[PDB]
Amino acid sequence: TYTIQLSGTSEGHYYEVYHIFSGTLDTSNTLTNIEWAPGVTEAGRTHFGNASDKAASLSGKQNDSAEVKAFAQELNQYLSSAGVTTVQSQQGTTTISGLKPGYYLIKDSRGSLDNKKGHAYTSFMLQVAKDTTVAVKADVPTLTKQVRANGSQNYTAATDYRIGQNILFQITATLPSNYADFTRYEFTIKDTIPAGMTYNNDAQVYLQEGGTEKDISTFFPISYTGNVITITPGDLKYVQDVKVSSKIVIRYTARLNDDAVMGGLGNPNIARLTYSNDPNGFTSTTAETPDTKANVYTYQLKVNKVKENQQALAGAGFTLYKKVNNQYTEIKKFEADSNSTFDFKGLDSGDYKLVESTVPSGYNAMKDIEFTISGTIDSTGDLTNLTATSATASFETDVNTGIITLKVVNKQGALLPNT
Amino acid sequence: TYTIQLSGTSEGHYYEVYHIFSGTLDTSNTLTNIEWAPGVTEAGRTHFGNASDKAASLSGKQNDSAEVKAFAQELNQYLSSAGVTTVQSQQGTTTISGLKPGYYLIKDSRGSLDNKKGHAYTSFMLQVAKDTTVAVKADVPTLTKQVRANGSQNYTAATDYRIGQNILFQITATLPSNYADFTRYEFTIKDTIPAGMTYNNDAQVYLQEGGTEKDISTFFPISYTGNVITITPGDLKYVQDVKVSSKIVIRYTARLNDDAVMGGLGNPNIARLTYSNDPNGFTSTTAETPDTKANVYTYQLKVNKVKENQQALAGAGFTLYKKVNNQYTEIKKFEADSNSTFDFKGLDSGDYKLVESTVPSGYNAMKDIEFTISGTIDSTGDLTNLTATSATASFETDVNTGIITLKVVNKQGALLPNT
Ligand SMILES: [Cl-]
Ligand code: NA
Ligand code: NA
Ligand code: NA
Ligand code: NA
Ligand code: NA
Ligand code: NA
Repeated sequence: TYTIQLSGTSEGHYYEVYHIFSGTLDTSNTLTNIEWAPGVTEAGRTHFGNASDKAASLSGKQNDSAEVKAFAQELNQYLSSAGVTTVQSQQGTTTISGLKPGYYLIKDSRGSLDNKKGHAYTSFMLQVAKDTTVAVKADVPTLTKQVRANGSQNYTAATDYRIGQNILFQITATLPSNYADFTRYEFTIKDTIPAGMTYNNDAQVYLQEGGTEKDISTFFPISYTGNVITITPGDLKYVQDVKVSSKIVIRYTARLNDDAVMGGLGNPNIARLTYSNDPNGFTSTTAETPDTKANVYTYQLKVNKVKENQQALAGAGFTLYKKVNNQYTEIKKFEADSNSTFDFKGLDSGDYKLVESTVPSGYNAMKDIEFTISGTIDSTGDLTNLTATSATASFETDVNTGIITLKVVNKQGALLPNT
Repeated sequence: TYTIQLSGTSEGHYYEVYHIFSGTLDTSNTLTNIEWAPGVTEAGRTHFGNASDKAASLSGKQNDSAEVKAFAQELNQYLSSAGVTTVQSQQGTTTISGLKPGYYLIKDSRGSLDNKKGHAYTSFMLQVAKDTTVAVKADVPTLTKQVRANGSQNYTAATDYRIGQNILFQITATLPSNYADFTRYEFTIKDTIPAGMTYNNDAQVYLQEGGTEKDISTFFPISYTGNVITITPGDLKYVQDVKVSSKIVIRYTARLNDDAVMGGLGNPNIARLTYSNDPNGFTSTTAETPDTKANVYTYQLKVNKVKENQQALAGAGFTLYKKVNNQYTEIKKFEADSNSTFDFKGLDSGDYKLVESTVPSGYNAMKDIEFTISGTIDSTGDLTNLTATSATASFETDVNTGIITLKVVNKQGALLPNT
């Protein structure tokens, strides 16, 4: 008995091995005394005619020959569980022991990958039973979503922006190594925008070959409903320029809006790819890729205006400036009234100046506060830390609310005695 | 030498005591051998004539008579600091020592009260120097502002409401004990509405004579510009029904809006009254009362949807109900998509139910959470504490941000084996 090692497998699959021909494998390594084995039905035997004559017409044909592919495809409709072995797939290499000599058809068990994500059916594989290693004829496309980092031109899992700033997003689809074995290729990217973000209706689709992009947008009508971007050409084979080494790249912009989440779990957009997962014949099963997720955080500065007894002081106004290329630019002003709490929603990492642009009557002007907001965003895309620092002042921060608190204590002017 | 005690005083004043007549006070309470003292100028002495004969025309006249009033008024243009004693006012009773016998005019020092709030100039007082107590002829109006409490129907310095709920406010003006001593009485209430509150343009003005109210709105044209309600009749004497014992009452509603401050210093409104502060002749000076403040706080529930590894779970939706009349009523619903953070803005103290009205695919429904929000607002009107409790769940709260956090951990369903 013989042992096929099936390399490049993942967990998740039940691989079925059908005994097509029995025979004796001689000192020569040809197969002799060939008969139909229990893995083919009587109907199939009758259809294909004499077993040894069929083996003869296949003898010395190439491994990827049209003859072997037609046999494997045409066999499938005549298979029997009378001569089936079934194996559970290991991560890396799947070992199939105890094979009597002869010729086996290997396939994924039908339906065995429905509803499961990131998997694909193998092209039906005809293999002679030797102690051999062969690569499984199965691949899956992949989907990566990233956000262009704050002023870095670099794509990342997550970053921080300010509300109203346009943000560039990128989704990259790779194609499976057996792309050519499909006659039709269903391709649908759905990208869910969070309530905290507004899409700019500007998605474009690019074919990326080695280092060169080509706008293929005209093939992909794009719809936006329910905060869901759908991108699909119906059949990706409509795009004839597409090779197996091609990337499909989607780019669009979105911007944080007033409903943005502060700190915490941020404002995530989640994409998945629905793809043709069965290269065998006239089929229209699909799987989805596992989710791919990008994230944009934003923070809030809460300024509290009080006097030395810590109760509220009305009548202050504040202007906040951000350093944009060493040029403090005004981003938010509050005019003065009864309010003592100033909530600057939608700040990112950067250098800020707070100016008390209106002083309550009877009180000294606060000195300007130059401060720095630093969100820690790891490669996962978790906001793990939020800090605000100033030479001149002291902040509270809570990463989970995204709130930076500054309590501004107002000192009374002097009521000076007169000799 | 004699000591007048001047009762009903506050700190802040410099009372000037002008020696008008010198003479001898006998065992009997009569003044004899009357001469002009140094407190009167030679121009006055000429105008009023013989001192003893002027004293004689005033002899026996009533304490509140027209003749004494007119003398005190016409004296004022002829005063000299050659015969002036000046005394700083104590809280309650101001002692004025070392008075040589005779007749004194007592007044607030000219301009003495112009930068100070909550004070009023006394009627010129003519007084015979005895060892006696006389009440100062000065009072001030008061202005009190309060808010009708959450479902309590009585008024208080501060309470909590939900965003969009109409809130009843009340401003009460008392008039000074010497209201009738004014010929004209400027009366202007300014009420500053915070950014986070919206005025319903429904202020009405009521006269209160004990426990009976009368709509006097028609006399008070009201304006609202800059989030400031201005209520003024120009002259309160135009409202002839208004007596010294009357209360003027302003009532209006406002509601919290989307810009509401959460927890912390809350959403205060500040009112002050501008009033005629000098009963002495043809004058148009005013003082403002000290600021009076009411406050409405509101809170925010933040629900984080996660799975057992504490990473965000997309695709949940939540409905929040408040118990209004032993009747859970829907106040806010979020639909499902990529968001994992549910910010329920604008909640008050009360009984709530959080229902996971949409369950992420492959996770068990959260069981409903009945919970209680309780903001502690003390007699001052400080939000000192904020708590959320449930038999079924645990919350985080921060009184400063007004944020109540619930982390909802989703458990996966069972992927059941099939024989
Ligand atoms: Cl007073
Ligand atoms: Na496979
Ligand atoms: Na595929
Ligand atoms: Na006269
Ligand atoms: Na208010
Ligand atoms: Na108000
Ligand atoms: Na007054």
